[PDB]
Amino acid sequence: AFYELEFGPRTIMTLANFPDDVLPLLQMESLMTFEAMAYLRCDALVELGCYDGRALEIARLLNARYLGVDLDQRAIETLRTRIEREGMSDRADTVVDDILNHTRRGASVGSRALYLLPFNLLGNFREPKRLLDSLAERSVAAVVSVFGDSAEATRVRQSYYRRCGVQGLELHTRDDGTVFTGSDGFYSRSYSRACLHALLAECGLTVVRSASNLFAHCVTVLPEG
Amino acid sequence: AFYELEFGPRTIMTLANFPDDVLPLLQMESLMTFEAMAYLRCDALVELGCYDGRALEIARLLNARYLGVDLDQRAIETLRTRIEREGMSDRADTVVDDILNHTRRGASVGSRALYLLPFNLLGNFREPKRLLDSLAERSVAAVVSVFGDSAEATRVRQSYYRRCGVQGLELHTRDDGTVFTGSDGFYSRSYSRACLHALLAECGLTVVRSASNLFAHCVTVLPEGADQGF
Ligand SMILES: Nc1ncnc2c1ncn2[C@@H]1O[C@H](CSCC[C@H](N)C(=O)O)[C@@H](O)[C@H]1O
Ligand SMILES: Nc1ncnc2c1ncn2[C@@H]1O[C@H](CSCC[C@H](N)C(=O)O)[C@@H](O)[C@H]1O
Repeated sequence: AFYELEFGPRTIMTLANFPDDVLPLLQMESLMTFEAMAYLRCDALVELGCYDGRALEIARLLNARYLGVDLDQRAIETLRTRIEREGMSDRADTVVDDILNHTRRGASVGSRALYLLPFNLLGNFREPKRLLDSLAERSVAAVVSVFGDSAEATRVRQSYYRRCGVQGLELHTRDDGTVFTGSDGFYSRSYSRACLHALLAECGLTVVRSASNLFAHCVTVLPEG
Repeated sequence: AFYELEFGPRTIMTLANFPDDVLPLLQMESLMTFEAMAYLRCDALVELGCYDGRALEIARLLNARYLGVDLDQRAIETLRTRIEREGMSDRADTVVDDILNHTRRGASVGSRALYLLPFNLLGNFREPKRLLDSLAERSVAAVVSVFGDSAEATRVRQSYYRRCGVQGLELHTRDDGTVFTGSDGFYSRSYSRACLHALLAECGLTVVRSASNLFAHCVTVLPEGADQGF
């Protein structure tokens, strides 16, 4: 709903609106994704909500296939021009579509694809089970990066979302995370290590690696079967 | 000189001042450092120009030692608080000193230390051979990240330095790279694949892996005569 707005994806994904304490989250998920690709021998990387290809360099340096899924057409156009200039036109592609449409009805990318859900993508879903169930039913390994329920995490997010200029930004503290809502249909929540592992268990996704810094949690998961 | 100014490191290293085209450079530099440490069995990471510990997460995920060197007091204070809260007080450490001072007269970190020169740090040295010569003693390996001489790179750099707000920003075109100067005492040059490999060869640093995207070049080097054991 929110990311169907003209400058909805831009305002959220532009580095200009990023506090300095966001970078640790982005670095942790990058290294987790990179190593998960190598160990599980994933010849493809499917970044759900790629924007301008935030995980293209991972797929590039492993000489793996890439697919960037996002609703922002302007950001996907940057990624298309980037793929051409880098010379990955043969082993890189982009689609302008809802990530749930791709995961449900889309075609396979390579033989073994890793599905990245970067920068608290799972937090922007009210019923995230629908997305995690489509991954589980796809029989593909996945990486899930979310914000933490620490005091420092919530502070960085509050700053981060205010720079983006989310109309009617309201903080809602819960036991298993902190939820930020906006008048423009903006929804985003953080996760506790326990809640995230519990949610993934409910959707039949086994945790093999689990990294957690001050700001973020990142987990590599395998579908049961 | 420029980074001894109170808000010299702050303006250059604040994410808000980064174009979106810069993140690929940082990502490539991170993945190569992460993999170099693993392959070369480095038990310690020494990030020169760490700011707020920009490579701390690499040392964290490898269970390796960490030392952040930077002139910014406020940025090192953020790193100390982060090291404390993430429970790395026994593994991680920080110093507020000139990287050349540390590299010449500083104590070693662990048995096998990899020295990271991140985000075109080597570019901000008029006489970079001074910095490269000092690495031989205290390190078994090093990662050198640096901007490219490409048209797209110079465009991103011009955009990047303008957002940082460098006083009297001037572009000086060369065959080797592109030099950006400021009236603050700011200096920052890019390198060509050839000129970088040539400079590292002159200082006795052998290139092992060499990655290059549209904007940047990143190389893993070994000092000639250093230990290559486990
Ligand atoms: N249903 C959907 N289909 C496609 N892209 C989506 C999407 N939902 C989100 N995205 C994309 O996901 C990317 C990152 S979402 C970032 C979330 C934010 N950091 C937070 O804390 O909540 C954006 O570029 C956005 O366009
Ligand atoms: N001589 C020195 N001693 C200590 N830190 C230094 C230093 N020179 C630079 N630094 C630190 O190195 C960090 C990165 S410098 C980044 C260079 C910039 N990206 C460019 O393109 O030119 C800064 O935080 C700065 O404080």
